[PDB]
Amino acid sequence: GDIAIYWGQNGGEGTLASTCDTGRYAYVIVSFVTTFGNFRAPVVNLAGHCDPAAGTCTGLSDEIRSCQGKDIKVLMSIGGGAGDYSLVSEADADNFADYLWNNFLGGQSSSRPLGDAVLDGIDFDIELGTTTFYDTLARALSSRSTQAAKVYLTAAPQCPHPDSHLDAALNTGLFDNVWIQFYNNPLAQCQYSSGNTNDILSSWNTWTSSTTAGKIFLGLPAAPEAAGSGYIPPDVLTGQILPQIKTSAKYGGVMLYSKFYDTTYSTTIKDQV
Ligand SMILES: [Cl-]
Ligand SMILES: [Cl-]
Ligand SMILES: [Mg+2]
Ligand SMILES: [Mg+2]
Ligand SMILES: [Mg+2]
Ligand SMILES: [Mg+2]
Ligand SMILES: [Mg+2]
Repeated sequence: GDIAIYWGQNGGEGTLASTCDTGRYAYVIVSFVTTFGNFRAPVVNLAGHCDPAAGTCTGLSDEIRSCQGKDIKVLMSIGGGAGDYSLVSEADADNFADYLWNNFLGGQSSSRPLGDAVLDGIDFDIELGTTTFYDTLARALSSRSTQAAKVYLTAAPQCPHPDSHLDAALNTGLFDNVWIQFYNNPLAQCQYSSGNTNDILSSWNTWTSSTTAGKIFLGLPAAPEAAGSGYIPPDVLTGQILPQIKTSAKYGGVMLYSKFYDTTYSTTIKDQV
């Protein structure tokens, strides 16, 4: 299996190039386009790494390419838990799809936030706001795919199933990878807690058997401080959870939030994923 990791929200986490150079990750998820909708100019935030609006992130394209030359997929994530977004109409979804196509993917723009590199796809991390028109958005982005240049689509729903914000989008059948967040939902009977692997194992079965995507990933916090709840000590993960979930036909690997908190976690579990 593969490890996917979020990057971009903590300037202390190392450069994107360094993250890829570790050799531990097959996907790096750049985060986030934090605000969007109602035809307004989106805001891109990468903490202290660089300032997209200032034009100082254009140097990131050499880092994106360094990742890609190592067969690592680099995705741009929309949303996140701290942002402010919603789509107001199908036309609004078309507007935002065009923005993403032209500014991050194989389209063209004179103000690409991260430079001339072509991101491998878009990660839907829709955690708040209204639930409407994300199916519209997914379909619009997928239609920009070419046989020469694939637009990957990935999604990060919360573990309660179905996910309120992403179910309609996921039901389009257009998503390649889904990394479910088995964290921050402590009362929902779907994530790990001390002495309880029953809920997460049951939720994993529900997700794998009810989703159209071809690859499903177990999304976890990389350290106790990376989330409010749900962190799994690595020996519990590798001893009690990975061997069972890896029997699923659609097991893709593990997703981690986030690079800042992953000083030892992926290193410890690498050969069991
Ligand atoms: Cl505006
Ligand atoms: Cl909850
Ligand atoms: Mg800067
Ligand atoms: Mg359903
Ligand atoms: Mg939440
Ligand atoms: Mg028991
Ligand atoms: Mg299964």
